[PDB]
Parts: sequence; structure tokens; C-alpha cells
Amino acid sequence: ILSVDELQNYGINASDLQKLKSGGIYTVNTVLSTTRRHLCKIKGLSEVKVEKIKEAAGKIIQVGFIPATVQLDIRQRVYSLSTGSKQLDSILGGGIMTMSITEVFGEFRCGKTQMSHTLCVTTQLPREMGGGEGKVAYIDTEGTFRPERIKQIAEGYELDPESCLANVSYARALNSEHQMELVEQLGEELSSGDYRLIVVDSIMANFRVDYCGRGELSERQQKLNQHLFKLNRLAEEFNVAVFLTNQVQSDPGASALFASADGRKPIGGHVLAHASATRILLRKGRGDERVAKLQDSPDMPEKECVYVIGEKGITD
Amino acid sequence: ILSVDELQNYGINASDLQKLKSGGIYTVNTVLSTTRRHLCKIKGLSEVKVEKIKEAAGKIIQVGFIPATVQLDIRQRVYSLSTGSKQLDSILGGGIMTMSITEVFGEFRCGKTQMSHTLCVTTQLPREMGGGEGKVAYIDTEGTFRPERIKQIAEGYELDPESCLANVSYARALNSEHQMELVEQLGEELSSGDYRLIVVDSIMANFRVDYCGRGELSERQQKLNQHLFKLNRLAEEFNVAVFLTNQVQSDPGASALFASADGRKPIGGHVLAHASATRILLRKGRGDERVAKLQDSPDMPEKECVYVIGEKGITD
Amino acid sequence: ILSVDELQNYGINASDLQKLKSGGIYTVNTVLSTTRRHLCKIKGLSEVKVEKIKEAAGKIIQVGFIPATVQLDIRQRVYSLSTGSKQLDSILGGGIMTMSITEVFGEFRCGKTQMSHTLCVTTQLPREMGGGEGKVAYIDTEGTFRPERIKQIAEGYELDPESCLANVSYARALNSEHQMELVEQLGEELSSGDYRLIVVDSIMANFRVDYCGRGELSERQQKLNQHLFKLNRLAEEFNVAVFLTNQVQSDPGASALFASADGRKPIGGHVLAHASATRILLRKGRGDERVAKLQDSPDMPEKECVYVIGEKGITD
DNA sequence: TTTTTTTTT
DNA sequence: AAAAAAAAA
Ligand SMILES: Nc1ncnc2c1ncn2[C@@H]1O[C@H](COP(=O)(O)OP(=O)(O)OP(=O)(O)O)[C@@H](O)[C@H]1O
Ligand SMILES: Nc1ncnc2c1ncn2[C@@H]1O[C@H](COP(=O)(O)OP(=O)(O)OP(=O)(O)O)[C@@H](O)[C@H]1O
Ligand SMILES: Nc1ncnc2c1ncn2[C@@H]1O[C@H](COP(=O)(O)OP(=O)(O)OP(=O)(O)O)[C@@H](O)[C@H]1O
Ligand SMILES: [Mg+2]
Ligand SMILES: [Mg+2]
Ligand SMILES: [Mg+2]
Repeated sequence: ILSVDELQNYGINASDLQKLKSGGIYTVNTVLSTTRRHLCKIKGLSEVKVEKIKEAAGKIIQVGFIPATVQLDIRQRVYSLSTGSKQLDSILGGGIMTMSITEVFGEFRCGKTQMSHTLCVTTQLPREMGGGEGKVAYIDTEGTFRPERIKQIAEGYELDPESCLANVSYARALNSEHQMELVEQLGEELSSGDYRLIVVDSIMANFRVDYCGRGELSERQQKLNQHLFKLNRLAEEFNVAVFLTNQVQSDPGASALFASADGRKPIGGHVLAHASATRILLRKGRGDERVAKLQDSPDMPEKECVYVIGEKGITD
Repeated sequence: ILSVDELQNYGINASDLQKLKSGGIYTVNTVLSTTRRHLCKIKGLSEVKVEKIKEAAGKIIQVGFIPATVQLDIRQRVYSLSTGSKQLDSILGGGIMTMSITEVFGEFRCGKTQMSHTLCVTTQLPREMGGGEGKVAYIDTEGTFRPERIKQIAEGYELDPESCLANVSYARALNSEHQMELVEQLGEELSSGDYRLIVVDSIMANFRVDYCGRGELSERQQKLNQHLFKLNRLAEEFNVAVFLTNQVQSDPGASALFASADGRKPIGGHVLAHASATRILLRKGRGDERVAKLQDSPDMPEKECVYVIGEKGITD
Repeated sequence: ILSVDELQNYGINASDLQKLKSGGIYTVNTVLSTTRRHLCKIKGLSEVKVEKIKEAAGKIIQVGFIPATVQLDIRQRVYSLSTGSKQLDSILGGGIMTMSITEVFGEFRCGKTQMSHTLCVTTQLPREMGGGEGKVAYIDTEGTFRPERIKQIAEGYELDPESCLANVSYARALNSEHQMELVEQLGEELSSGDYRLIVVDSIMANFRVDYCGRGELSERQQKLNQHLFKLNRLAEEFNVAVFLTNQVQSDPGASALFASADGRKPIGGHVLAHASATRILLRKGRGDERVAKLQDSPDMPEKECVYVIGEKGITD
């Protein structure tokens, strides 16, 4: 995709181009999707440079009203990534859609952190297999990124492990304000390359800790909203899917609607329920088989799939 | 591992270095994994000192995107500690993995407090035996730390008791807010030395008491989450394993899923189920033989091992 | 042991010292083992007084990480109290260990309320006999504290009855919320004196009644946990043993594990099974001889002893 | 917006 | 074989 260098020949001459890049801006799209107010906060582009930069960036491409069908076409390069269990891919429409945020929340031992590895391995398969020719970005917020698992699943999928463990990029976010730093940089590698999905285990494992009590709740939800917006924007201007794992909390309140089943009601509140495009609840079933329920999708209606997490990732 | 003195020659000059250390910060890593907001709460580093400190600490080492394989390598120094029963070490992949939290929960007389002593003794064995060249930190929240047992097990393992009883460090946490104080200090001794595992008998024996009733539940779960995060962080930036013993509660609710077996459903809720990387349920079997079931691991799938707690710790 | 007056000369000046004492706090240790939150609920020490009090109390003594061996030494003053039947004292390691909770549960006529008298009398013997130079605290929750029995056993042990019946302190708890009141006060007499063991016949004889039905079960288990924690703490900061008698319930459920022997499964649930350090089951044998089985100890493994309750207490 | 607890006969 | 109740930042 065109970089922030194409407009370098429009008067934007790269004296401050280093300034721009340092700010994270690497593509042209990211120049259009950045508010002026935020662009005049990078210490060296005050007012007029930003006006000329925006005039240029708009001269490259236009954002008006593509009627509806040029959209349906531009919407054809979605690369629905397979999850590994035919039933689930069928209930989701083929798998994890790209240029969108897909969230998975359930109590422990539901393998919602194993679906991450299954995707990490099943994204490097030819398009006619479910994924395709894509690297992966992985942001771990609770550890548990065992590459041994990646190699096991690769071998089980008839694929050179060494190869796959090379197309993955790993980053161990340490605290919330570092997790948010990471996405900015991530805006770079996605500028030139083939990244299909970004993965965030426990999107809120950190925020749950850096902000404790309803004394600092609002300041947490606001940071979380900014973080989720940055993601949803990346996943959109790079045709990249986003996969977030979430957690569950128990409601010590009433015994209605209905009487039981506490392993629900994810954490994050509404700021995260809205931002997520697809929601999925993973529940424990019988023996070693779990139930995946769809709860919020714009394409599908609803259903319940059953899947067993075996030795080749998520299957049945 | 490098201390917080290496950057002392970067402008951080140690005028306030005592301030920093008093705050618990002893290594450089701990400087990177501490949010600014929390660092400007130590009464003497307001804004700019923290900025320069972070610039320095980042100048020493980088945290970007190690692709995947440098990870698989850096992940090679795991020191899987043996538990003492070949079958169990085989079901866990070799034993208690380091840089991770392993939880063990079951009803009384399951010796989940005896596995602690068995580890305390079996951590000081050459790596080719299961542990290796490591001291031990022990935080007792219910008493029952009989060093006599440590000496008995040592003698049974052909090892100088006096020696082992010297490489152990003991602390009797008195109340929750003291148990949480202890880990901060513990951040110090782990700065320079050879500590392999930290042990916490009844991670929640105290929290269960300092906060009674669902009137103060949330305020308990939040403190517990902070405490568990601090641990998981220590165990990660020091290549040290963490071993927590938990307790069991009975569900006076329905008679489904299935009809019986009440000695399950540990306490702590979900805040502790997520934070734990490995879960293990210890159940009473026949005669003097117990059954260890694995329930949540990122490496293994699942299995049931059988072990007898004899006079040399946990064996068969 | 040092009182709460030693720190009186640290700024804590005794203006509110009466406030502190009224709260039960009499020693310094009890000041360290009391959470701040609970200390700012005594109506006259809000925030700063508690901070200075804790600073002082910590200035007297330190609680860090005594490595392991200073522990094995400080653990040398255990005063294992003899029970009266050589076989039982041998199966327990010498008798009832101090600074620990020992529970005894069995069906009626097992004399689990006679072992209480036997201890009451066999605690005032020179250390080389099994007990030693200790008064006794007795909390009766079902009556049946016949001092005549105490005098009979004393005479049988070659000891001045009048003397022993003076070193005993008796309290007839009337209801649960009074039984819990009693331990607080008890925290006083143990401040200055020689008390070796505390005794509680039917630790749950009252709780079984003040809270009926699973509608108020949780509120009963929580109070019981608080009560047991207070005990375990007293028994620890005063080198005093605790001896609890329990009761038995019958399981109208299945006929497995194995088919019979209903006189087991004590009451109290798990909140009491964990808190107890040593468990013992008293069963009826042949003629006038009972069988004592050990079930949960941190020192011993396991065994079955046989003892006959004769006219000199518990013997064979 | 956050946060589960507790066997009896 | 069949039994519920518990708040507070
Ligand atoms: N190769 C394997 N290694 C480890 N576990 C496996 C393997 N194959 C299957 N499993 C099983 O699959 C399940 C995986 O759980 P999973 O990783 O989804 O937990 P999680 O929900 O991601 O973690 P948490 O909920 O604690 O964040 C476990 O029950 C595990 O035992
Ligand atoms: N040397 C020994 N000393 C004491 N008990 C032993 C010994 N060897 C084996 N045992 C037995 O092993 C078991 C140990 O129980 P364990 O210490 O695991 O209880 P726990 O579950 O840790 O304690 P709790 O559940 O009360 O927190 C007991 O049944 C005990 O009798
Ligand atoms: N001097 C004595 N006076 C009374 N009974 C005695 C005496 N000596 C021996 N016994 C016998 O020893 C046994 C004592 O029973 P014990 O006092 O242990 O009952 P308990 O289990 O404590 O009470 P409960 O189970 O009702 O709470 C009885 O069988 C009793 O007849
Ligand atoms: Mg997980
Ligand atoms: Mg124990
Ligand atoms: Mg009795």
C-alpha cells in the first residue's frame, strides 16, 4: 500500500518528514484519518504545514461517497481466516473476517488463548485453505505464548514449523501504557509487508490492574476506548483482522435472567462491547468439548457450535 | 541480572536513587514494567525525572517485536522443576515450569501443603535431576511450615539437610495487607541471587478473612488481582516459578454436572482462575493414594496421574 | 511476652492507649497482625495515629525473611502436650503440638469430651512428663464440664486436685456471638501468664443452631472462618495449643466409598477442615476400647492407635 | 462498572 | 432426596 513518501513530491518536502514518521504516520491513509488537532501536537508542524500536508494527502486519493457497489467490490478482499473447526467457520461465515475486530470471551480452560495459536498457524495457509500468505503480530499481556504449541500445530497442519515461527512477530506488553505504545509502532511494520491478523490475548488484562476502583474508572474506559479505536483503524486501513481475547466476571447480584450460568458477562463494560464487531462466548460442555456461542455479528444471525480442542489446535 | 545501578551513569544520578530503591525498584526490568503514573507516586520524582529515568532504562535494553524464534530461544532457560512423582512430572511436561504461576487446589489431607515441602527440597538438585542451584522463598499464610519435614525429605533425597535448610527463606504473613507488603520486599532478594521458585501456601487464606460478605467482594478481588499480577511479573522478570496452594468450597446449589464430587470449584473466583497459568486438582483416591488432575495448561492437553505421599515427599 | 506498653514510649502516648486495649490489643504482636482497615474501626484512631502506631510496633521487632534455620530454632519451644495414652502420643509425635489447632471429631460416647479433661489435668505436669507449667482456658458450648472429673484425674496422676482446679479458667459460652466475644477477651489473660492450651468443646455446637438452613449457610461459614482464624492467631502469637472437639453427621446419600461406617464426615464443611492443622477420628471399637485414627497432620504420615478411657482419663 | 460465597441430614 | 440467601465502592 502506498506510503507517506508518495506525497513527498507535493511540497511536503521531507525536512519534517522525519518528524511525521516519528509520530507514527507512515502511510497516506493514516494522514487522512488523523485529526488536524492531533497532527499539530508533534512539535514542528504548527498550522500551515498541516494544511498543506492534508491538501496533498487529499490530492492523492478522494474520500467522498462511493455509491454502494464500488463498496461491495472494494469489500471483496476480506480474506476470511479459518479458525480450525469447520462448524465454527461455518457459523461465522468462513472464519475471522478481516478489517474488523473479533472478540472471544469465556472463563478459564476454554482455550480462548489456544484459538490464538490456532489462528497464528492457520493464517499462513493458501487462501483456498482459509487464511493466506500473511505474517502475524502477537501482543501477549499475560505470558502463555508457547511457541512449542505453534510448532506442534504447524506439524499437524503439514507445514514447516521453522517457516511459520518466522512469519510471527511477538511482543510482551508489560503495562497498559506500554501496551498502548506498542500499537503505535505496530502501525509501522504493517506499512510494508503481509500481515493478516493482529492478536491481543487479554485486551484488558492490564487495564484491569493499572486502574483500580470506580475512583479511576472513567479514566480507564477512556484510555481503553482510544486504544480500541486505534486498533479498529489499523485493521481497516491495512485489510488486517484483529483478534482479542477477553475475560469473564461473576455477578453477585440477582438470581434472574435466568438463575445461573455465571461464566458470562465479560469485563470491559460497554466501551468494549460496542467497539467489538463480533462477539463469541466460549463455554465448557461435556468431557473435553466446548460450546462456542455467537452473540454479536453484523453478517450472521446466531447459532451454537461445538468444538473440541485437541492436539492440532481447535477442531472436532 | 543487571541492577538499577547500571543506568546510574545516564543522568539518573543517585541523589534520588535511594528514593527509587525504597519504592521497591531494584532491577532495570522493573523500571520498564512500571507505569509512569505509579512511578510519580514515590514522593520525590514528579514528572521529568521519571521521563529521563524511562529514557535511560529504554536505552539499556529494547522491547520491540522479537520475531518469534529469538523468543523460542530466550524461552529455552525455563528450568522445569520436578515435583517428585515421575508420573506427575510427565503429565506436566517435566514439572513446574518457571516464569509462570502454577496453582494446586484440593480439599484437606491432599498434601497440597506437602508438595510445597517436596518442591522446597527438590529445587536444590542439579538441573539433570529436575530442579537446580536455586534458593527458595516461602510465604506461609496458615502456619504448617515444619522444617523437620524439609530435613526428612532432604535426607531421603541423599542431601545435606543443614545445607537445604539454609537455602530456604521463610516469612509468616500475618494479614492480607502484610502478605502484599511481603512481595514488594521480595522483589529485592530476587535482584541478586539464585531463587528458583516462590511458594505461597493458601494464596487466599487471608483475603478470605479480611473481606467478608459480598458487600466488600469487589474490593477484595481487586486487591487480589493486583497481588497476583505482581507475582506473575516477578516470576517473569527473574526466571522464577511461582507455586500457589488454594482451597476448595462446596456448592449448595444444584445436583447437575453431574450429581456429586463436591471437592472441587476452588475459591478465588475468576480473578484467580485467569491469572493462574496451570491448574491442578488433588483428589483423594484409594487407601493412601491421591489423584492429580490437570485442568488448565498452555503446554499439555489433559490427563490424570496417581501419586502417593509417602515418607520422602510426593512419590509413587 | 512484651506487652503493648513497651511502645508506649514511642509517641503512641497512652491518651488513646485505653482505646487500643479496649479493642482487645494487649501485646505488640497483635498490633502487627491486625490490618490497618480493622484498626481504624475503634472510634478514635482514624488514619495517622494508626500509621505511627504501626511504625512503632515495627520498630520494636522485624518480620522479614528469617532464612530457615533461625526458624527451626524458634520452632524449638513447641511443648508437645501428652494426651494420656502412650500409643496416641507416639502416633502424634509426642502429643498435642502447641501453636497449632488440633481437632477431634467422632460420634457420641467416644470420650472426645473426656480427652479435654485429660488434657486439662495433664498440662500441669513438668515438661519431662508431657505438658508443663501451664494454666488452661476452657470454653464449654454444651455443658458437661464436670470439675469432679478433673479432681479424679488429678488424684489419679498424683497431683493436688485443689491446685489443678485453680490453674483452670472456665467460661460457658451461651450463643455463637458470645462464643466469639469470649476469644477477644481471652486475648487478654494470655498476654501475661502461663496458658498452655485453650479448649473448645463442640467448636460448632452453637453455629449449628444460630444459622439454620442453606439460606444462611454462607453467613455462618464466614463467621466460623473469622472465629477459627482468631484462634489460630492466638495459638501462634502466644505459643499456646488449641484443642477443638467436633461432631459427626450422617450422609443419607450413596452407598459407595465404601458401603458403611457412617460415623464419619465431621460437620463444619471445608472452612473448618482447612483451618484445622491436625484431625483425629475417634471410633468405637470392642468392649470399652476405642480406635483413634489420624487423618490430617503436617508432621506424621498416618496410623491407627487403640485406647481405653478408664478411671484416670485416656489410657490403655 | 466492578466483583462470588457457602453444606446439611 | 431435597432443601437459598447474602452489598458496597
Ligand atoms: N498441547 C497442549 N498443551 C496444553 N494444553 C492443551 C494442549 N492440547 C489441548 N490442551 C488443553 O486445552 C485447554 C487449553 O486452555 P486455554 O489455553 O484455552 O486456556 P485459556 O482460556 O486460553 O487461558 P486463561 O483462561 O487462563 O486465559 C486446556 O484444558 C489444555 O489442557
Ligand atoms: N512425615 C509426615 N508427617 C505428617 N504427615 C505425613 C507425613 N508423611 C505423610 N503424611 C501424610 O500426608 C498427608 C499430608 O496432608 P497435607 O499436608 O497435604 O495437607 P494439606 O492439604 O496441605 O493441608 P490443608 O488441606 O489443611 O491446607 C496427611 O494425610 C499426612 O498424614
Ligand atoms: N469417671 C467417669 N465418669 C463418667 N463416665 C466415664 C468415667 N470414666 C469413663 N467413663 C466413660 O467414658 C465415656 C465418656 O464419653 P465422652 O465423655 O467422651 O462423651 P463425648 O463424646 O465427649 O460426649 P458427646 O459425644 O455427647 O459430645 C463414656 O462411655 C463414659 O461412660
Ligand atoms: Mg488464557
Ligand atoms: Mg495445607
Ligand atoms: Mg461430648
